[PDB]
Amino acid sequence: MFKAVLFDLDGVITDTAEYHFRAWKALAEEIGINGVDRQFNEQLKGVSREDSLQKILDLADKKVSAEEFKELAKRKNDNYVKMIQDVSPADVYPGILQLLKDLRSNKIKIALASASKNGPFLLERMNLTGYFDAIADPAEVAASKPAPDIFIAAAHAVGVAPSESIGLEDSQAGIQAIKDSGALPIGVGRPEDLGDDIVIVPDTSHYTLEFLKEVWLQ
Ligand SMILES: O=P(O)(O)OC[C@H]1O[C@@H](O)[C@H](O)[C@@H](O)[C@@H]1O
Ligand SMILES: [Mg+2]
Ligand SMILES: [Mg+2]
Repeated sequence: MFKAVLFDLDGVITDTAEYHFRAWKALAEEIGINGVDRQFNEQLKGVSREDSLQKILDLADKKVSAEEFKELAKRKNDNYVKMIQDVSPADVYPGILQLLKDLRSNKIKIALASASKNGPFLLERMNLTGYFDAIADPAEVAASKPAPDIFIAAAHAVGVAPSESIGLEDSQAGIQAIKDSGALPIGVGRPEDLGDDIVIVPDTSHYTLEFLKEVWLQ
């Protein structure tokens, strides 16, 4: 049986992937880049704040000063932080709270593997911090998603091998990070976006301990 579950946050625990998208789009448009639509944004999910800005700039072949780059990333984060102030426990995605209770029941470790620096604030907003055995700090890993390091670190933090862990993720970058860590990915979203080669569910109600069950056993 698997011994840990490694959770992405944005788009898995709650609908904050939508907020990051709206904030990145607004920022891109402020600098004249209009190509951040939902399809492009699939490239930004699970990517770090600086990496995301760089992808947006690269899409446009745009160069900015180092001072401007720093201000832009800060500008987007300040906007996103305002956007998330009223997130509450009512915003937890369906299935998630029960999954956390069911896992703790069954002595299965729970770790956060979010690229977001705002993750601990969000778990507090949703009254979920007490479910987590560890939160992997994304500032502490040398490489961000799609590198596997955050997932490896999360598994480590709870004393469980990545090979004995399931990783939940809504993004292309994150699914790749889970594959490369040795953990078993179960994505949430559209196969059109996330692939036909792993188990993908349409929404988080599917993330039951029974199903993780089911998938692990094969
Ligand atoms: O800017 P933050 O909060 O540190 O978030 C970094 C990243 O966190 C990830 O969880 C999101 O999928 C990305 O969209 C986001 O860019
Ligand atoms: Mg995500
Ligand atoms: Mg605690």
